[PDB]
Amino acid sequence: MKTVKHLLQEKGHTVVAIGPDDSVFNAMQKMAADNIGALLVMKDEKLVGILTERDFSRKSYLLDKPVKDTQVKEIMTRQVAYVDLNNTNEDCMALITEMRVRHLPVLDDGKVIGLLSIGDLVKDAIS
Amino acid sequence: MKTVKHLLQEKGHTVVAIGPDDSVFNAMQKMAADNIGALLVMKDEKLVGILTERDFSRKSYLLDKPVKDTQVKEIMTRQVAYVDLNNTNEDCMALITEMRVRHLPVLDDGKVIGLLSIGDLVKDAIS
Ligand SMILES: NC(=O)c1ccc[n+]([C@@H]2O[C@H](COP(=O)([O-])OP(=O)(O)OC[C@H]3O[C@@H](n4cnc5c(N)ncnc54)[C@H](O)[C@@H]3O)[C@@H](O)[C@H]2O)c1
Ligand SMILES: NC(=O)c1ccc[n+]([C@@H]2O[C@H](COP(=O)([O-])OP(=O)(O)OC[C@H]3O[C@@H](n4cnc5c(N)ncnc54)[C@H](O)[C@@H]3O)[C@@H](O)[C@H]2O)c1
Ligand SMILES: [Br-]
Ligand SMILES: [Br-]
Ligand SMILES: [Br-]
Ligand SMILES: [Br-]
Ligand SMILES: [Br-]
Ligand SMILES: [Br-]
Ligand SMILES: [Br-]
Ligand SMILES: [Br-]
Ligand SMILES: [Br-]
Ligand SMILES: [Br-]
Ligand SMILES: [Br-]
Ligand SMILES: [Br-]
Ligand SMILES: [Br-]
Ligand SMILES: [Br-]
Ligand SMILES: [Br-]
Ligand SMILES: [Br-]
Ligand SMILES: [Br-]
Ligand SMILES: [Br-]
Ligand SMILES: [Br-]
Ligand SMILES: [Br-]
Ligand SMILES: [Br-]
Repeated sequence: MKTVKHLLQEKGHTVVAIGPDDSVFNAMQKMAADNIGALLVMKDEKLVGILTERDFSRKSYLLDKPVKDTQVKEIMTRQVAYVDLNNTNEDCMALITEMRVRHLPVLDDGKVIGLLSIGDLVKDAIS
Repeated sequence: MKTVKHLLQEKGHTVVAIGPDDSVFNAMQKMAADNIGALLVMKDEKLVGILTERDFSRKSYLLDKPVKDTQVKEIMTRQVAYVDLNNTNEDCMALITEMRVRHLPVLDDGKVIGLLSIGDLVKDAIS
């Protein structure tokens, strides 16, 4: 049994973010640049959503508008499931599997301090 | 250690496919309807590619054409890692982690008989 604190230590404390009013083009370019599949959507230090590859895959082409003309807020997930430092690997795997989400932001006392994904949990398990 | 055959028994042998000449619009509608993130791209028995949410997210908007004018073959992954009934859950995962692919078609004697994803492996791990 491993804590989220320790899972984050293994993985790193990078938080890659974007603003809700930025373009989906810029968002998808940023995911490509970092080879990631999610962005924390931050406004005035508030986590207002998460933008994922699934959000893009499901929503973007259904808008009668190009990606440069769509804002992140239009397609982001607004209800964000997250974990805290005292949650465990068991908790993460259950949330990922049963909620069917690939990313779990990590929140500490009001601050987004990291992100864990399904790939992190797989990597930790096989290491 | 578990066999791929065992894993596929748990998962079931459903294969959701699309043809290479079909439109990306139709492909993404099909992923949405089935709540999946990949389609196997077949020409008769031949696995010619896999179209994934990541293909869509990385490639689609960069093309010099709209999605309804784009064919699956234009953005699908042609180089498709796969497992067979000689493989194990360990092989799966290692390959998922090392190659950064979330889906593995399962073949037996040269025929696509199913698909295993990162979510299937994680679900098996917490079973
Ligand atoms: N070889 C490795 O070290 C390793 C690590 C992670 C994932 N993977 C593989 O890559 C593929 C995709 O991974 P995934 O489904 O986990 O999703 P993903 O592509 O979003 O995750 C990749 C990595 O980026 C991190 N990440 C994603 N969004 C982030 C954000 N906004 N801020 C900070 N970090 C962020 C994750 O924590 C993970 O470490 C899978 O096939 C997986 O198995 C491999
Ligand atoms: N609770 C569950 O039974 C369960 C099972 C699998 C995945 N998940 C979760 O759902 C989310 C998405 O899953 P994922 O990242 O593994 O990718 P995914 O959405 O593509 O996979 C979802 C399911 O569909 C199947 N699938 C995908 N493409 C298929 C195809 N073309 N033909 C036949 N079957 C296909 C997979 O094998 C998997 O069982 C993740 O959060 C994951 O942890 C939950
Ligand atoms: Br770090
Ligand atoms: Br950032
Ligand atoms: Br903004
Ligand atoms: Br907002
Ligand atoms: Br996603
Ligand atoms: Br832009
Ligand atoms: Br939402
Ligand atoms: Br997701
Ligand atoms: Br077995
Ligand atoms: Br089908
Ligand atoms: Br076709
Ligand atoms: Br082809
Ligand atoms: Br056949
Ligand atoms: Br063949
Ligand atoms: Br994918
Ligand atoms: Br991919
Ligand atoms: Br053309
Ligand atoms: Br391309
Ligand atoms: Br390719
Ligand atoms: Br690795
Ligand atoms: Br075989």
